[PDB]
Amino acid sequence: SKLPKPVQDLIKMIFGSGSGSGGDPIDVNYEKLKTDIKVVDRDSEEAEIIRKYVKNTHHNAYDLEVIDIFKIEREGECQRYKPFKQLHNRRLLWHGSRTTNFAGILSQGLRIAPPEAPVTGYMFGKGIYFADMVSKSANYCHTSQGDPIGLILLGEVALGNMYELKHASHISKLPKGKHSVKGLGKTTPDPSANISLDGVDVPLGTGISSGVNDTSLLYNEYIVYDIAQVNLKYLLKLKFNFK
Ligand SMILES: O=C(c1cc(Cc2n[nH]c(=O)c3ccccc23)ccc1F)N1CCN(C(=O)C2CC2)CC1
Repeated sequence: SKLPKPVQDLIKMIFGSGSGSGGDPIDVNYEKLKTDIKVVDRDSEEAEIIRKYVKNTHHNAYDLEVIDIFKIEREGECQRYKPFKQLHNRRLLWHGSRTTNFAGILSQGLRIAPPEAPVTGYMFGKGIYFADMVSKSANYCHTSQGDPIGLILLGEVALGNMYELKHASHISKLPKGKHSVKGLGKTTPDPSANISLDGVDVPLGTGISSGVNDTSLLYNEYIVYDIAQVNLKYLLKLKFNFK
């Protein structure tokens, strides 16, 4: 395998041996992801922006520490995103998931739960859910004290005109001219620190009080209902440091 070590370690992490796992070399599993993966240089400004994003948008439970930052390009996704690439309000947002899902997530992308599934466990319907604060997303890694390494995505999400809710709707259907849902949290990143890569907003202000009174959520949530509104950009490998 010519692939860089961090990339090889990641491949190992999300496929894992044992059973029908004594088999399949690194490069074959990599090609299986239908994804280009490059290591973001630790010294890059890209890396600095991302570490600031992690550091600032994070209390109690565990301590997050970045180990590796990967730039990812899933086959065909950028071309799929073109419909929404010139739609106002695009943000770089977090998506955590458990490691065992990342093989599927990288090869198939993030997907909309099938229409037949029941509506419980979908606070804002069957969509793709993001956060503007890593701590929120990082709980969905379900990482343990025993294996305290986790994977979180950063995706460019084309939110457009948001539909702003303080409570669960449980439906996947938006009013006319709304393209996404913003779950309104108590805490929000400080807008005076938000910067703009590309024309994509990176909300890396330190968490402050949002002023929103009557609400269930500690943190904002963002939900889109069309896979073409998501363009995955980075994958972070994170050390969780517990108590
Ligand atoms: O985004 C979600 C999702 C995530 C969650 C949990 C969650 N997980 N991760 C987060 O970063 C996050 C942030 C804010 C709010 C919720 C989350 C709940 C309901 C959901 F439908 N997906 C459902 C599971 N996904 C799939 O691709 C499966 C195949 C259908 C990815 C898309």
